[PDB]
Amino acid sequence: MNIVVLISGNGSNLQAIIDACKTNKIKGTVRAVFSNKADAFGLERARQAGIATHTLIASAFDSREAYDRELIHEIDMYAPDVVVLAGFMRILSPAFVSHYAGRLLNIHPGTSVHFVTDELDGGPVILQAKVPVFAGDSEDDITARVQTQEHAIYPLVISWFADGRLKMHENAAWLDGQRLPPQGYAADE
Amino acid sequence: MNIVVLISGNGSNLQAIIDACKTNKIKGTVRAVFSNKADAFGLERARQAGIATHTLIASAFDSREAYDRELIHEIDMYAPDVVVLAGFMRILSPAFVSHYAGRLLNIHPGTSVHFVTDELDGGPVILQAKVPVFAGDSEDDITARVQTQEHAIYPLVISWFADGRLKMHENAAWLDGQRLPPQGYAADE
Repeated sequence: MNIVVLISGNGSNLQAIIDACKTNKIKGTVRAVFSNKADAFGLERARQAGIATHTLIASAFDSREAYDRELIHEIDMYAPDVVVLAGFMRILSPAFVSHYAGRLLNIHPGTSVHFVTDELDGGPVILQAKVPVFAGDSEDDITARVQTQEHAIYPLVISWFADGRLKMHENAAWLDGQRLPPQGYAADE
Repeated sequence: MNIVVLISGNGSNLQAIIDACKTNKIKGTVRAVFSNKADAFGLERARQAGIATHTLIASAFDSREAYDRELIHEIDMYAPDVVVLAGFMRILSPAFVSHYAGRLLNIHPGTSVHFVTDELDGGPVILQAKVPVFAGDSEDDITARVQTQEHAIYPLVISWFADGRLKMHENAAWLDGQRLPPQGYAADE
């Protein structure tokens, strides 16, 4: 329950998380969407789904500290159990990253989903998904195929988080009771 | 000059103001657009035109005291010279109105725009326009003749304000020094 999702531009990964709560695939509601850009079509998707958005573009702010003091304020209003970055595109800061520790998540390409931390590595990866270099590469495909894996795996890890079976304990990810190791994935032991 | 418009729906009014300031008839700028409602199309108008949306849903707040304290907080970062309500369906507090004093404008469907001075939507009217109903109009045919006056009258009145020509000294709307009559109008006679 209590998912808040940060985003910039178009929102394909967010679509995937609104339909997965909608259909009860993740036990939680996405209680608000934020973007550091107006234009962000992912906003149009949040309002079609009828969820509260908040574009906070900087330049409206005097400093970066000012802006993140504020983004943390409008985010914590919604009492978030998870804060999921899903295309957000802003250089995160020691205070943001520290504020949401163990409830902050991100997705990066090739495609994988990790806990965001201060560790030099970016923080523990939770779930990875490799896509073939296999020949029917109707070039657009390159990314478009990673995208499909993104829409598949981010809802699945957010869902484990909600059901209380993904914890981050001591800069290590922990699925269903035991430690994930550097690349992690499924049925536990 | 720094405008923020508060909305709850289609936003065609938001749009006349965005257009009027774009084509310079208002000497000002729409810094942000706020909303009590998650799905209000006028939010889409604000995104196509580049303006930062912000939407606070009453049910995310526990006390109405809290909603208003938050909505004022978030309007103030934009530092508004005039905050214009355009379709905002919310019952306002004294504290919200007290706070935006003679900077808060409101419009109504017969058309009369006015200074909101009191938590039961009272204040000095600045300008009135009456529309003709003819033999055979439909309720739509009327409502749109009305909509078109709001789009012609609300901007013009924000022009006079964002030009110093309009001010409000003790529940009295004054344009150029002269206290306006209770029906508004703008010149004399």
